[PDB]
Amino acid sequence: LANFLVHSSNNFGAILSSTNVGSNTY
Amino acid sequence: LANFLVHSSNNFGAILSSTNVGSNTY
Amino acid sequence: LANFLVHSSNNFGAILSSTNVGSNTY
Amino acid sequence: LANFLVHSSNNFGAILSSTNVGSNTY
Amino acid sequence: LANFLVHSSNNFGAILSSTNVGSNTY
Amino acid sequence: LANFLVHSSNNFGAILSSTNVGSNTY
Amino acid sequence: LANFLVHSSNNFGAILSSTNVGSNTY
Amino acid sequence: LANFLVHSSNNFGAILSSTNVGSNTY
Amino acid sequence: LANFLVHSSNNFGAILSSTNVGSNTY
Amino acid sequence: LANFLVHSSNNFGAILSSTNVGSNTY
Amino acid sequence: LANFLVHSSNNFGAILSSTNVGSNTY
Amino acid sequence: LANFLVHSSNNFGAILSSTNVGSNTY
Repeated sequence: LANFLVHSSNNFGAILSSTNVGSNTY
Repeated sequence: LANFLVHSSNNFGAILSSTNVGSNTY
Repeated sequence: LANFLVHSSNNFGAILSSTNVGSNTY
Repeated sequence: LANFLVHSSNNFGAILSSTNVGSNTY
Repeated sequence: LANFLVHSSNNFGAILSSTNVGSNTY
Repeated sequence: LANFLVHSSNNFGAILSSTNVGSNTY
Repeated sequence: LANFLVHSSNNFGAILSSTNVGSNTY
Repeated sequence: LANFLVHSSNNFGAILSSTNVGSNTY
Repeated sequence: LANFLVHSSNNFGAILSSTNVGSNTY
Repeated sequence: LANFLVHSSNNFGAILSSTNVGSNTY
Repeated sequence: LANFLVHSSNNFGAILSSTNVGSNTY
Repeated sequence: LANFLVHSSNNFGAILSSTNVGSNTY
């Protein structure tokens, strides 16, 4: 169980919240 | 169980919150 | 159980909060 | 149980808070 | 049980707070 | 039980606070 | 005379190219 | 005369190229 | 005359190339 | 005449290349 | 005439290449 | 004429290559 809370303002950069069970490339 | 709370403002850099069960490349 | 709290402002550098159960490359 | 609190401002360098149960490369 | 508190400003260098249960390479 | 408090400013060098239960390479 | 050439791909962080003749805040 | 060429890929951190004739705060 | 060439990949930290003729704060 | 070439990969720390003709604070 | 070439990988610490004609504080 | 070549890997400490024509404080 994963819980993500993201409160943001004036955001230019990328914000990434994720769960990668297996293989992933960014 | 993973809990992530991210409070941010005036953000330029990338903020990454994640869980990698297996293999991952950034 | 892992708990992450990140309060930030005026951030240029990358901020990474994560749990790597197995193999991971950054 | 791991608890991470990161309060930062004017940050250029990378800030990494993480738990590596097994093998990890940075 | 590990508790990490990092208060920083004007940071250029990398700040790493982590727990390595097993093998890890930086 | 390990407690880490790091108060820093104008930091260029890497600051590392960590607990290595087993094998670790830096 | 200022010349800026920015070739980028897969960009998450903010890329800023600018000329500040006088006072500026980021 | 200032010339800036920035070729980048897979960029997370902020990349700043700029000329500050007078006073500037980052 | 200042010439800047920056070739980068997999960049998390801030990369700053700049010319400060007068007073500047980072 | 100043020439800067910066080739980098897997960079967390801040990399600064600059020319300060007069007064500067970091 | 100053020439700077910086080839780096896996960098956490700040790398600074600069020319200070007059007064400078780091 | 000053030439600087810095090849580094796995660097935590600050590496500074610079030319100070006049007064400088670190």
